[PDB]
Amino acid sequence: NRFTANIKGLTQASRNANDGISIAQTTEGALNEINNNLQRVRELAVQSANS
Amino acid sequence: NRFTANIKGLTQASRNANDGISIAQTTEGALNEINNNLQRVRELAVQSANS
Repeated sequence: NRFTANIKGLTQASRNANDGISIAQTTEGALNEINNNLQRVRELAVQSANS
Repeated sequence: NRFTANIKGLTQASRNANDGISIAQTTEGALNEINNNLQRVRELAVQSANS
């Protein structure tokens, strides 16, 4: 009985962990978009600096 | 990420620098015209000097 419980818990635990990776990837997409927007802002600031 | 930022900044920086050269050339055209006007004035002064 103990082994069955562990096996169930491990698989389910494994099944939830994939979800954590998915959440990280989702955050990364948004973060990547933010970074892209930021790169443009820095370039614009450099252009803006000239007298 | 750092390299991308530098590359963006360098290109944009390079793009603004050409503009500096353009401004120098524009000033030089005006300056050249002023110099041409001045050359005539000096010659006129020399002509004017005679008794």
